[PDB]
Amino acid sequence: GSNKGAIIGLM
Repeated sequence: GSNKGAIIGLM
């Protein structure tokens, strides 16, 4: 989806 797994870069 919204690259949530990447959102970690700025949760």
